[PDB]
Amino acid sequence: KNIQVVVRCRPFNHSIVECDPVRKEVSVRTGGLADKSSRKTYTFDMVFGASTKQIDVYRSVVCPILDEVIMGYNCTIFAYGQTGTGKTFTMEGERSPNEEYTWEEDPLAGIIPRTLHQIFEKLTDNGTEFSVKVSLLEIYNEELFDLLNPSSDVSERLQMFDDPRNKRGVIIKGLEEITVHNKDEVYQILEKGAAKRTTAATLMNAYSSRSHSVFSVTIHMKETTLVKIGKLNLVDLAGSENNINQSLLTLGRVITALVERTPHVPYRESKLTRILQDSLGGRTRTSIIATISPASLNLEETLSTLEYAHRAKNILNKPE
Amino acid sequence: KNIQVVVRCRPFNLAHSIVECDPVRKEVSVRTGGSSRKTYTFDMVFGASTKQIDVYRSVVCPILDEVIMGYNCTIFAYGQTGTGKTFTMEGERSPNEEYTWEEDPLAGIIPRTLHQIFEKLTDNGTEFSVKVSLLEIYNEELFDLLNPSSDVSERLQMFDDPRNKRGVIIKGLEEITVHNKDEVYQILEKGAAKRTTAATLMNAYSSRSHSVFSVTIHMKETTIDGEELVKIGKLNLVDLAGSENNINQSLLTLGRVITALVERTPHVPYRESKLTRILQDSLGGRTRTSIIATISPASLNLEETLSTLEYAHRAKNILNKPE
Ligand SMILES: CON(C)C(=O)N1N=C(c2cc(F)ccc2F)S[C@@]1(CCCN)c1ccccc1
Ligand SMILES: CON(C)C(=O)N1N=C(c2cc(F)ccc2F)S[C@@]1(CCCN)c1ccccc1
Ligand SMILES: Nc1ncnc2c1ncn2[C@@H]1O[C@H](COP(=O)(O)OP(=O)(O)O)[C@@H](O)[C@H]1O
Ligand SMILES: Nc1ncnc2c1ncn2[C@@H]1O[C@H](COP(=O)(O)OP(=O)(O)O)[C@@H](O)[C@H]1O
Ligand SMILES: [Mg+2]
Ligand SMILES: [Mg+2]
Repeated sequence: KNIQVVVRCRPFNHSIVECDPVRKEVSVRTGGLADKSSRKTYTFDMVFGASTKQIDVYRSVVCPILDEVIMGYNCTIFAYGQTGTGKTFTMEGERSPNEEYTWEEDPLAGIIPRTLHQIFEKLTDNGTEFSVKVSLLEIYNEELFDLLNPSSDVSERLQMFDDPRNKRGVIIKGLEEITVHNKDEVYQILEKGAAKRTTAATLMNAYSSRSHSVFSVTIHMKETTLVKIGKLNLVDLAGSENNINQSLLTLGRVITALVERTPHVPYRESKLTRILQDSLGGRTRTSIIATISPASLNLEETLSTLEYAHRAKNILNKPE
Repeated sequence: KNIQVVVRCRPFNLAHSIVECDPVRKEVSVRTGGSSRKTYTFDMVFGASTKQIDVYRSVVCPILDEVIMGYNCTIFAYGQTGTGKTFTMEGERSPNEEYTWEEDPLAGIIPRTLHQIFEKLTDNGTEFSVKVSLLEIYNEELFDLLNPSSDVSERLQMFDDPRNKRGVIIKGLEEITVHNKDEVYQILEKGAAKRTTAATLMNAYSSRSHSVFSVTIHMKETTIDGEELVKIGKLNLVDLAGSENNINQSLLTLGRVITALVERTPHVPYRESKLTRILQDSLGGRTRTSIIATISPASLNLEETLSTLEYAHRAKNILNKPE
């Protein structure tokens, strides 16, 4: 199964970006001043334009993937793109101003909170007893951080090792798995993460745009007609305008090596590609959401992102 | 009137305690050893079990009563990073969305203050407007953290006000109007969000910056005889930078000023930094001033807790002459 690549465009806070969902097409005014007429076009698996509310993203991109998680496959969603184009928005979201909605209902919620709420809804009183545990593992300067561990300072780095059993596997020493016992335990658990993020931003320069975040949901399920185990990793990558950059560089070379069928794929050259090894060229169903800004001020980065997302279409995975 | 100096001690985390606070004796005492200790006396002393409403009732309500009479006032939060300065002046949310913002027991001074201004001034005769500014000092550069237009990183300039002489004018600093109690939280949300950018753009912004949150209240009384009496009250809520920290110039200049004021030297170095120049009248001037020292109960912070208590204790001897 080829990696699916979705493009989403944010609204202005004179677009050079035109989206055609039905044609699955993105169009860019490249010539600006002299050449009003030239455009670049790329085709992707799906295309969402600037009026795409969150529920459109959740219904089309996530629900299908999460259903597959509920079967007991692995799945990953990456958000890729230039800083300020909506990666954190898409994977996490925001709160409607002035305490208008509860977190379960807020139309501005994104993938992570929308998922943890519906994991419980999809699986309650339908036979299956199940456990939900989450991890927030984050990479900065090729150093590993736990951002939901409650008895640790964020600044305590983790260690990573080869898993002897697996060969793509890594073991992270002391990565905390927090259990989510019910739907109304989520937001509380997300708030503890929110606060260490703030501490992390205080400890590390440009932490929010220079760090990679892997938010992982593990579901053990019991339905004797049978035990399934599905894992969904929610990856907020660092802005694609970037040791400080090593994971972002190596994600690049892995994707290249994979599609040009190059011999030695360098998963081991960076912690991000070691953790997410099975997501690039493995037994994981992987989706990439490329995010882009509609303003001519960002022409070169928008084009950089589209070229990157498009060359990633050709990676074959084998969800097993 | 001597400046009021209170010490508040935070509780531990989920991650030995060398701090014993005695409210009734208003004494905080710290184990220098472990047969050893140092003791200080303060105007008030709050222990790790002190709820926020106790801080607000004890420390702020008089201050605010005085603001409404038409005086200026400042409340400083001093202490080393991780002891509760931002806890004290802004607060936190009770977990799991349990209370609305107006009712949350974990709200701190600023949100509680903006709530009760409207409460205290409902139907009491006085007509009034509330405007707020969030001005911040970082690396001796000025920042507006509530201007809805303009990016955070757009720096402001400051000048001597020719009219006043302690005065400065800050060019392009925005005053946002709070028309009622239910416009507050929303306005703070814009603040909360520009803060997140600021931390992204500037190294350790949350601990190396000074934050001046100012509420000005224009008041109009009209007597039994028709005449209008106009009072103007201003409250500055100052979250100072961590006392363990050019990048340090305001924090360093505050120290020299406080020293200079308490050993009564003629030359106070107000204009050696933007913080002491902005807040010039709060140190040795006609402003009623309170300092809240924050300290940690852990032996691991022994050296800084002392440095803080010693710092706070010397500010007791600053005399102000309000209005
Ligand atoms: C109010 O405080 N909190 C905790 C939040 O607002 N959120 N929790 C999130 C979150 C935090 C993390 F640390 C890690 C991964 C995450 F998904 S998502 C987010 C949005 C904030 C992100 N900018 C949210 C939750 C629920 C509904 C709508 C938005
Ligand atoms: C995102 O939600 N918001 C906006 C908040 O939670 N708060 N607004 C704060 C705030 C932000 C500023 F930029 C400046 C001065 C301030 F006081 S106070 C605080 C929480 C403190 C840390 N933010 C709060 C509000 C209401 C009840 C209880 C606590
Ligand atoms: N699809 C969208 N709809 C509304 N606002 C958006 C959208 N995408 C991004 N934004 C806004 O743009 C700003 C940048 O979003 P952010 O998620 O921080 O980008 P990134 O994570 O790539 O740095 C935020 O204020 C966010 O509200
Ligand atoms: N009085 C208090 N009660 C409860 N928690 C506190 C208190 N003071 C500090 N904390 C906690 O300690 C940490 C440091 O708080 P903070 O105000 O950010 O410190 P500072 O701004 O002085 O560096 C936060 O987790 C906060 O919740
Ligand atoms: Mg982001
Ligand atoms: Mg702080």
